[PDB]
Amino acid sequence: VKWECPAGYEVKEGLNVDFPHKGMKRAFIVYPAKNVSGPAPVWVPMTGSVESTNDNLTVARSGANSILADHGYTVIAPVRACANQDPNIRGERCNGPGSNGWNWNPWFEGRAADPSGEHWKNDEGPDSSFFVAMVQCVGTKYKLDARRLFLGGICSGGTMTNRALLFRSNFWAGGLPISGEWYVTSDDGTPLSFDDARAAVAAAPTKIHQGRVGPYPLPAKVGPLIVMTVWGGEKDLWNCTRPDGSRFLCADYRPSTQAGSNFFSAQPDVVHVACSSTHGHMWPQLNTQEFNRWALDTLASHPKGSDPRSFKLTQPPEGYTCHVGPFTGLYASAWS
Repeated sequence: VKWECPAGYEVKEGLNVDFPHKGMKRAFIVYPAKNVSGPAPVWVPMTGSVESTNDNLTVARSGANSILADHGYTVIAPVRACANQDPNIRGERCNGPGSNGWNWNPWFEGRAADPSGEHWKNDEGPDSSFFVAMVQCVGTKYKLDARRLFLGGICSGGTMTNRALLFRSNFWAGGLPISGEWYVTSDDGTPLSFDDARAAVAAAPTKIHQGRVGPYPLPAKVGPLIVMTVWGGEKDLWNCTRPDGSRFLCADYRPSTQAGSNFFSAQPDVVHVACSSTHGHMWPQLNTQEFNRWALDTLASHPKGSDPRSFKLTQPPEGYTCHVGPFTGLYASAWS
């Protein structure tokens, strides 16, 4: 990691706007760590399709992620490009299909199913690179621990966490993709419909599946990481909204959390923790702050470059079941 900012950019505590990156003007909010001397671990929380960044940071039911600063983490929270730097935008002009080859508009988190997405098969996209520039700039003002830079998020922010970990595994120390997509494809990269992607994982639940969330093909080896993937149970599903207001199922997080866990668990320098809860498709609801504390401290216990054999999982809060390895309670096993 290199600490540097766009020339003349003056980072500040709180809201930062007009940060220049790849021709766009971006914004992000900084909450410096409390009760910490020396470099602090970093948490980069990302909202989803409808909650605002302010909701994700300050509303309890949305995770109140800014409270992690009171827990000793410097929180650096990006605003979605579609929100035009307004951290209060919720779903307006954000909650819907993407443009310019992107699948979904909240974040540049997956290539589209049509040929316009081809270019994103091997270019991380402007959000993955923005986050790296953002953290590198904040680190010129606040002391950040370069071995403990973590990002994470819910829904589309979870999908973005997955993309960022696959393209920038030599920067981040790990992440927390909560109910994010994988956009499972065939091995040859062919995009699959929601239905066909869902069936592919059910038919081969322990295999590594390619997906539009990441590089095509997925990398043979990624940098050292700890990744904690969270599934919200039977109701962890998303219904899209048509132009006419009607709703329809368009994402099921059982196959995407399984697929992510298969890929990350197979990686030799990655500790993968699979966590299950029953809250559905939203920020973890049972003992929310206890979960945020447990999850970030778990990630922080595996600083970048740590030996996976040295990792020791502690019990999560009531309402969660977690273990090291791929998910196992989502599909019936072969031997069964």
